[PDB]
Amino acid sequence: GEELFTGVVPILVELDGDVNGHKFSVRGEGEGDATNGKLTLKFICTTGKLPVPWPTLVTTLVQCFSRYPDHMKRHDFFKSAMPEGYVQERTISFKDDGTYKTRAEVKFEGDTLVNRIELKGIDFKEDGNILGHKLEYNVLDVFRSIPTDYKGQKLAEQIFQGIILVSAVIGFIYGYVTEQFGWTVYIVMAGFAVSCLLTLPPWPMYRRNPLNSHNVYITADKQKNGIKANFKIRHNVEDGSVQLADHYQQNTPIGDGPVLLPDNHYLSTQSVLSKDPNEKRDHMVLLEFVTAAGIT
Repeated sequence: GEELFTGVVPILVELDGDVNGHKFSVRGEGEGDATNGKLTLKFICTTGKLPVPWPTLVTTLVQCFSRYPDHMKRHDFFKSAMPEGYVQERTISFKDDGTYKTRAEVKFEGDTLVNRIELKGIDFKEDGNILGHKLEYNVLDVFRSIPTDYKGQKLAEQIFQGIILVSAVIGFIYGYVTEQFGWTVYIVMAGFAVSCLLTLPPWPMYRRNPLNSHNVYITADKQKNGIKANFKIRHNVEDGSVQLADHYQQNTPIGDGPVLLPDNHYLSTQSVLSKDPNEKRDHMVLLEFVTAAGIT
């Protein structure tokens, strides 16, 4: 399956959607390059105007084009299910608003990677951000704090010094206000033991990467022979607020053959949304970069 993504691969995306009773269809064409993790597509609403903001559709509209580094190749489930493909299902909850429920089949049809989606939207608010078209034209990953030795480990033994000396000074006054200074020596050694227990172990440092969001968290699902994943998308509202959408994902291979069930890892993605100046139909031009990471 991975050998199918060795060069540039053409892409077709077809979506049929119904949100709060508003029927609409989307068709997209472009190309993907899994070697560099790059995507270019132009999407068209084949039913006139789109009843939802284009950014709400971006995560639905082919993670077999993520760039997996060479040391994670045996964890690339998406390419390993090809050509017969996989079924991707999602629940996307927009906070204080409705929910998308999606089912998609991603497969090869000839030489073309095809993504066919059915989308249902329920319980949205006519005045809300989605149906009110108050979202701004961008899609942003929510950055995830991930285990990362580090400078600013000065804090570790600054804290060590803190306890080991406040033990001294607060213990010193204790030892003097009672009659025994054997107390003040036990207290400082006790402060040493507590300091050693607290700041000697290698606690994982939880930092957000400045450049790589690590938003999509993929884990294996051995009972359905597939994967599961979750992430959050940030949408900027015209009033200056943000709108969050919680994604839950399950993928199951269509074929009978072996697939690569991965260990836990992350996907980082970057979406560029633009327009075509010569296009009079409702449309979205999309440029995407996706990279895998997360495990010497």
